[PDB]
Amino acid sequence: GVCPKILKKCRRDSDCPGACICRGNGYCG
Repeated sequence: GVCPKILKKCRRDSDCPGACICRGNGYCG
């Protein structure tokens, strides 16, 4: 897997695609 280079908002890791996790700014990384 891999996390895409997008700026996607999130509440938690379940909102984030591929291997992305939710970061402290409220976006996937």
